[PDB]
Amino acid sequence: SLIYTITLNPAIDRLLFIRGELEKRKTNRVIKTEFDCGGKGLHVSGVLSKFGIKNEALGIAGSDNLDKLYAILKEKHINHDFLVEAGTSTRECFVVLSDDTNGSTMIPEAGFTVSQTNKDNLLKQIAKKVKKEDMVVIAGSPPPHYTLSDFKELLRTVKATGAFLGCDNSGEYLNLAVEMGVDFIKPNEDEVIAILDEKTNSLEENIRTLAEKIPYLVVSLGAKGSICAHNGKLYQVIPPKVQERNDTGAGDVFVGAFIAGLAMNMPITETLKVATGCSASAVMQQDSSSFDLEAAGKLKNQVSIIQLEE
Amino acid sequence: SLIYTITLNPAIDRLLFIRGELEKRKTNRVIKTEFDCGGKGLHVSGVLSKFGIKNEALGIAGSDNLDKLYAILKEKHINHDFLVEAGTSTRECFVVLSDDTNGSTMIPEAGFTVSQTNKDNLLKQIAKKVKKEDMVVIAGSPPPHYTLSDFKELLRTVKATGAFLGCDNSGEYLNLAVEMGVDFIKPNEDEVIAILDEKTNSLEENIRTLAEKIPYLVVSLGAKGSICAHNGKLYQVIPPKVQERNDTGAGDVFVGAFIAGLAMNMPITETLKVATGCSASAVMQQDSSSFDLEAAGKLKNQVSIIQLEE
Ligand SMILES: [K+]
Ligand SMILES: [K+]
Repeated sequence: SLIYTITLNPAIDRLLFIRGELEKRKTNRVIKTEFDCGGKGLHVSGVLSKFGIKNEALGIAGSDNLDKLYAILKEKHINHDFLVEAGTSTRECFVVLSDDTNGSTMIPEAGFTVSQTNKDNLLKQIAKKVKKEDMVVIAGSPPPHYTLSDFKELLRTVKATGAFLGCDNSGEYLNLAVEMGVDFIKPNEDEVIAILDEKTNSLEENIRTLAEKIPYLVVSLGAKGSICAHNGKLYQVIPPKVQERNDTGAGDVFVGAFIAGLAMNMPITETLKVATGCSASAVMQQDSSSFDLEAAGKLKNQVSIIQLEE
Repeated sequence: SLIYTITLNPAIDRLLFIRGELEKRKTNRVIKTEFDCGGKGLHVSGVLSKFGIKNEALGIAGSDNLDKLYAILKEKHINHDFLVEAGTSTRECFVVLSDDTNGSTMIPEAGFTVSQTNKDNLLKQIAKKVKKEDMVVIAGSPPPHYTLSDFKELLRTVKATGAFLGCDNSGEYLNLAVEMGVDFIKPNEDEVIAILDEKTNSLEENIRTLAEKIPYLVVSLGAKGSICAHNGKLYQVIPPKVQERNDTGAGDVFVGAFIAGLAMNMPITETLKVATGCSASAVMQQDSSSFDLEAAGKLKNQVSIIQLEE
């Protein structure tokens, strides 16, 4: 079986290293420039490849900087079968950070216009490639003019294959994934509340209710960890405390590692420890997408899981 | 006669338009991307061309994004005879601004390594092209590894032609231009004080002393205007008050317009009014390099000039 990621709006992440804080309305000299691939689906693929789990990245990239994107992907051991949009470039996201500080400032370009030809080609690729035994992870917002109905077509095309379908999305796109019955989502608490438009039940009751439509539900609670609902059970996941450097993109690492755990047929509790361990390792790294596999192994074994009753 | 500009470290300015303030440690979505040419010498050439004054831009650009740079230059009506560094790209400066706010945040890449071959080629171009009746304006810092001695060779090569030589530079590079006797510099007050390492005389006395080595000396006083020393006279230049949008690059506009005034054989006082008028117009524009020629004409005629006695 295989794992496919779908990155509707990939990016070349340009990391701009400066001295000290970013000062607005001032000149902030770049000490060094580094390049990474962006778009959540690509981060997920990078994580899976780090686990040695076979996967293929799908999405739509621009022809004009395609050589640059492919060289980065090769560097990150990401196998892909991207569709190419002629006469455009994959967007850049500018990531302003410092060796001297914590966190990063994200300045992303929006993305290009995907042709109906390529929208259709994506749907066809899914039909031709994806089997019932595979997993498909759609991660990241669509580019401008890739509409809600486009996204509906996409979800249903995956669903018709019988494959496991995970969605790491936000806003209206996340609302759709719930309505249409995907297998996995990773909303935060406010997203759970917004999806249900429910203001007076406990968060735990909201999660148990949302679990009636989502078989693998992980709710992020920021620093406090996660609550996962699976098979009528509810798990509180508490991460180890770590020296935090930058939590940007740690959510994508969690997704990659969680899917990895599932693909390795790990029990849900072990999968949650693996995902949380990798995510905690990522928070310790200054960049957006990376994590330390050996440190993640140790942090996995410092995660506590409590089953919540009733 | 001709005017040559020298941009040792040109840039493609990428203007990143966002909503509201730039928030560090947060995502700042780009609404639109615009492109401009950067490097002070190129700004100067753009201004001269806007005046209809024939000029040629010299410098060293990277081969890898040369088509992009040339298309921008064509768009800005900048004639050029750039040297090309193989296997590299002209640096980008990222300029974060908003329609909703004032000012801009500059995030410049440092520039590439110029080969000795191209350093030598620049010196040769100067020898072959530049005549006693021409003007040469060196504006902007050299790229990494273009040294103080490299810059000395550059200044002396220009001086040997007999041409008028203006330098818009900072730090050690500005110190050199004073020692070696250029015709024009535009230091700020602190730079004047640093050049002379003189802490106890009046600023006016510092300027009159520096004027013994610089025939066209303009000292910027920020919002208060300028003091210019020429031919044993001292002029206080007071700009009109304007609705300010972004003063970034207004100094380059002043230089272009000041040189323009000189090339049009305008009396010094008229030249100062023109330069200040154009600079005030530039402060009213949101971007880095532009100004309104018609508004600048009006603002020129609102500038007051007082001759300071003794
Ligand atoms: K990180
Ligand atoms: K401006």
